[PDB]
Amino acid sequence: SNAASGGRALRVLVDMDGVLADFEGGFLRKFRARFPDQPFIALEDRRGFWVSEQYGRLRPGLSEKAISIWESKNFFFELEPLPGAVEAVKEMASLQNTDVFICTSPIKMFKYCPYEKYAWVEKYFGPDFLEQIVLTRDKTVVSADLLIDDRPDITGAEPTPSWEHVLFTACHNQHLQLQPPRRRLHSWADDWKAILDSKRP
Amino acid sequence: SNAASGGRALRVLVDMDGVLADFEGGFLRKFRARFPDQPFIALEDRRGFWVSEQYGRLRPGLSEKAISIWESKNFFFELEPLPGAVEAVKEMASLQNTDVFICTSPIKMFKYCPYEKYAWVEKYFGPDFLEQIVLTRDKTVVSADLLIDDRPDITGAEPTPSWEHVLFTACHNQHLQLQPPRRRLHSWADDWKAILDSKRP
Ligand SMILES: Cc1cn([C@H]2C[C@H]3O[C@](c4ccc([N+](=O)[O-])cc4)(P(=O)(O)O)OC[C@H]3O2)c(=O)[nH]c1=O
Ligand SMILES: Cc1cn([C@H]2C[C@H]3O[C@](c4ccc([N+](=O)[O-])cc4)(P(=O)(O)O)OC[C@H]3O2)c(=O)[nH]c1=O
Ligand SMILES: [Mg+2]
Ligand SMILES: [Mg+2]
Repeated sequence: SNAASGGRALRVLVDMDGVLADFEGGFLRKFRARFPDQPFIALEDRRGFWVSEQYGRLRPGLSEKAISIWESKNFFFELEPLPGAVEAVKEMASLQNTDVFICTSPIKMFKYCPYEKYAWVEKYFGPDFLEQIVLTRDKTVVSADLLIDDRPDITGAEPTPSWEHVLFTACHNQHLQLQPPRRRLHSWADDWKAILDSKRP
Repeated sequence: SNAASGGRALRVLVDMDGVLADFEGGFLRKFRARFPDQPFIALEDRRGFWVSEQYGRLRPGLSEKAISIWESKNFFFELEPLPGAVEAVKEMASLQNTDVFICTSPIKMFKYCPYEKYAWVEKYFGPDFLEQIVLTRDKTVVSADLLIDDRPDITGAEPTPSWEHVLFTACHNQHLQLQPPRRRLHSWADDWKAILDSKRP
C-alpha cells in the first residue's frame, strides 16, 4: 500500500516471466506438442538465459522453431503462475509502506505479447493492478529499492541502477555462482519478507 | 546515442500522446465523424487534461461517447505525428551522450492501445526504436534528466522524481500559468536542444 502524503514507500519491482509466470515450463510443453519429432531440453538441463540459443546448439533450425512458440498467439496469456507467486505478490502489495510494480520486457514481436501480459495481470491480480505494470526493455531506468528477476545480468542505459537485483531462481540460473554480495530469492516459498525488510529504513 | 563504457548519457523521456502523436486532433476528427449530431469542443476551447470530463459537462452521456472513440480499434495507430516530432526525436536520438526513451501511459482498456503504440513507433521510427519504449501509468518511477510531456501535473509513487518536467504545449494547457521555475517546450519548432543542453554536465 502507498505511503502517506509525499512520503516514501519501499518500492519493489517484480519481474513477470520466470518469477510470476512459468515461461520455461509453458515453452517446453508447447514446443513438445508442436514439434514432437524434435529433440528438446529438459528443464533440469537448461543453461543460459536465452532458450533459443541453447535450442540452436541442439540442432540446426531449432532456434527458429523455439522462437515460433513464444511468438504464437496465446503463449503469454496461457502461462501458468509459479507456485506461490500470485499469493505472495497480493500479500506484498497489501503491506504498509510498500509499492509493488510488475516490471517486464516484451519480446520483439509485439502483436500479442504486450496485450497478453496486461490480460494475464488482470486475470490473476484484477483490473486495479493494471496500474502497477511497467513494460520496458531497459529495467535500469526504472527506479526502486529492489528488483526480483530471474535474469542474471540486468543492464541498460543507467550504469548505476537504484535497485538491488535479487536473483529469482529458475532452472536456467540455479547453478550460477554470483559475486558477493548478490543475493537470491529461491522461490516464493522462500522468505521474501525478510529481503524486503532488509531494505526498509 | 549511448555513452561509452559505464558512462552517463543525458537521458530524455519523450511523451507520446500530445507530444509525438496528435491525440486531440485525432479524437476530434473521429468524434465528429462518428457523432455528427452531437456538439463538440473545438481545440481552441479545450481546457483541462481530461477530454472526457470536458465533454461530460457539455452534454449528458458525451463522456461515454468520447471514451468510445479512443477505445476503438485503430484510434492510436492512426494518430498523425505532430509537426516536427518525428524529425526532432530522430535528431535527438542521434546526438552524442543522449539516450531517448518514449514514455507513455496506456489507457485502461488494453485490447488495442499497447499494441498500436508499439506499431506506431515502429512505423515512424523503425524496428530498432522499439527498444526505447517504456509503457507505464506512473512516470515518476522512471529515472531521467528530462521528461517532455503535455500533462501538467505528473505524479505517482515517487515523491521526488529525478527528471525535470518540461511542459509540452497543447491546446488543453496553453493558457496555464506554471509555478516558477517550471519550463515549457512550446512545439518541436521551439529550441529543444537548448533545453537538453541546460541539463548537461
Ligand atoms: C524472458 C525470456 C525470454 N526468452 C526468449 C524470448 C525472446 O525474447 C527476446 C528478448 C530479447 C531482449 C530482451 N530484452 O534485453 O529486454 C527481451 C526479450 P526477443 O529478442 O525480444 O524476441 O530475446 C529472444 C527470445 O528469448 C528467453 O529465452 N528466456 C527468457 O527468460
Ligand atoms: C493521454 C490522454 C488521455 N485522455 C483520455 C484517454 C483515457 O485515458 C485514461 C487514463 C487515465 C489515467 C492515466 N494515467 O494517470 O496513467 C492514463 C490514461 P483511462 O482512464 O486509462 O481510460 O483516462 C481517461 C481517458 O482520458 C485524455 O483525455 N487526455 C490525454 O491527454
Ligand atoms: Mg524473467
Ligand atoms: Mg501526453
